[PDB]
Amino acid sequence: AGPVTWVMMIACVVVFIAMQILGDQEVMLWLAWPFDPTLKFEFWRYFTHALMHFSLMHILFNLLWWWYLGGAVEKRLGSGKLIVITLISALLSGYVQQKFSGPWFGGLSGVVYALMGYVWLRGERDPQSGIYLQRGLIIFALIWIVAGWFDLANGAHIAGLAVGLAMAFVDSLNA
Ligand SMILES: CCCCCCCCCO[C@@H]1O[C@H](CO)[C@@H](O)[C@H](O)[C@H]1O
Repeated sequence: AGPVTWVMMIACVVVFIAMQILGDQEVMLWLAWPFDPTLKFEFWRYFTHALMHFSLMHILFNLLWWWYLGGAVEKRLGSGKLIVITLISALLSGYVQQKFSGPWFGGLSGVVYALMGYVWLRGERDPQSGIYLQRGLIIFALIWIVAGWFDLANGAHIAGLAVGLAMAFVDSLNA
């Protein structure tokens, strides 16, 4: 797995540990989306919310998905491609989550939705390239989506998905 796939995974584990130790609240105090005018200009906060996870279950699956999809995109398409997908989806989903439900949140699932969308759409319009989303894995990706949609936020997730579909569109549009 590439340097980008790895660094993100390691950081999510590190933050998660910092969260078990000092408690979630303390960590969010520093990494969460600005929750006061006084934090307005602390720029890392527009991205660092994707690094926090609140349950073993979430970071486990988010990282599995990230490891499979992110790794595939970085290897066949390059680190740069994964960095842009992650940056834009993290900002957009973070923004939509923030707008309808407040600054207290976290998770890499917004970015993960960008990846599922991207891998699947490129692999359907530009078969040729090695990046497609396995038939069986489309089924388990759906189950995962379902788990999330029926709370077993959805807006933040569609925004993440929208960034991925948009980018696969643009790409499978070059040639
Ligand atoms: C979707 C994943 C997003 C991850 C984004 C991580 C960005 C971390 C930016 O931190 C910066 O690191 C510098 C290193 O020296 C500090 O000096 C500076 O104060 C701090 O702002």
